[PDB]
Amino acid sequence: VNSFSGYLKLTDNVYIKNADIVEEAKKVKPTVVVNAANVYLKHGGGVAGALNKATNNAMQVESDDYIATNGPLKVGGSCVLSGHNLAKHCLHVVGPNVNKGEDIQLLKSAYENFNQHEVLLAPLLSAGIFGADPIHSLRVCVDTVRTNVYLAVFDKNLYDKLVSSFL
Ligand SMILES: Cc1ccccc1C[C@H](CO)Nc1ncnc2[nH]ccc12
Repeated sequence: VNSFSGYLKLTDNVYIKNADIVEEAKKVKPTVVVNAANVYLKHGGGVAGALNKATNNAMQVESDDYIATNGPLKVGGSCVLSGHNLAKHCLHVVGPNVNKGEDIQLLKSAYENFNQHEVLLAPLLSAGIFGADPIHSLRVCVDTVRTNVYLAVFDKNLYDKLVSSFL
């Protein structure tokens, strides 16, 4: 039993809700919140910009030190950093950005990072400003993640379509 509330159950391990991931994180304080990161950990817009803003830019300061030490992530890769005031940890995961020409096949690799954590709050990877079809992102999620994932989806019109079209 966990404190996630109001989710629809898609599968044995995947749950989905129309919600602002920032507001959800502040309520649940999950062990792991997933960020929709880029390889530079430059948290400008979308989920990343919103999470970082909610940390008063502390996420960005920490991320800049991470990059200065380790260099960029890989597309499909991830790193674990602090969750600041939002969660214990933030798993920064880089899905492919279709608007940068990156290989959508990398989306499965991106979701595989979730399997290293027993429970996560997360957005749909590569959706939104990363340019991929969110229906496809949900499918890859369900077919790749085996741990317990609570998906937030901020956009209301997007949520209803994802539920109604789910196979
Ligand atoms: C995946 C992605 C990345 C970048 C931009 C937009 C999206 C699409 C999703 C679904 O709507 N966005 C969000 N999902 C949950 N919590 C959110 N909080 C603020 C935005 C937001």
